[PDB]
Amino acid sequence: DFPIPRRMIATTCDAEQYLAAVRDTSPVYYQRYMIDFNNHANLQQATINKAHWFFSLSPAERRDYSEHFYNGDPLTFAWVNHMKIFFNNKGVVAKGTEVCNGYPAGDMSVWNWAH
Repeated sequence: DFPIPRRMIATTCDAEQYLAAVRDTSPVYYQRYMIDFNNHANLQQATINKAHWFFSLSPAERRDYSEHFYNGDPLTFAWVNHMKIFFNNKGVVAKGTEVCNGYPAGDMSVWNWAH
């Protein structure tokens, strides 16, 4: 479960299905991530790309990335918590991964949030 939770290694969802699931099941964590995201306008495209990349990986690739690559990435150097909503809280991850497969694939509105 360190550093990438097992449920994220295993999920068949895309990034936007997972975010929509978190938006509904852990609203405060969604919003806190989106405030952080909105504080890094510069890094939004890179972050979305990285999310897309990770969700395109197979479980074995994610496990390989988890144990031999993640940590030291450019995006970490620039914004430590760029993937926090995906990797940080096992409870958030568990609730999101439970129901994300029901949500619309590729719905990019989940990356657009304001107060």
